[PDB]
Amino acid sequence: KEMVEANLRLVISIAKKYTNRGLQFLDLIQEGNIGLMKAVDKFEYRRGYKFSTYATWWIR
DNA sequence: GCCCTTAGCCCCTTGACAGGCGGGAAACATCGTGTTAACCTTCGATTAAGAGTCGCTGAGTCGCGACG
Repeated sequence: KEMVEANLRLVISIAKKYTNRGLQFLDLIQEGNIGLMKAVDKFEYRRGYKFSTYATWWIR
């Protein structure tokens, strides 16, 4: 939950390019939150430990 | 004029298909999942150039009195 709340701003930033695609902005954010929470379930110490890229891929 | 004999129509029995809904068996196009990890961790409209009224809130002005 801490990692999600400390990254939700990421989802907010990614949900700006999909605006006006059949879903509201907050709806898109709270839908991408599902993928974000699904990303933390599979997040190990692999190469490139930056969670930015992984989070943006899963929100997309 | 009535009875007998024979012909035509109606009805019954079988049947050789024809294919025809439909489940099965199969070959093939969906629909919900995952999974990848090289860089940005606040996006954006939209009234607001007429008009009669409902529902709430928060400032400045006064009484009643006590303690010197």
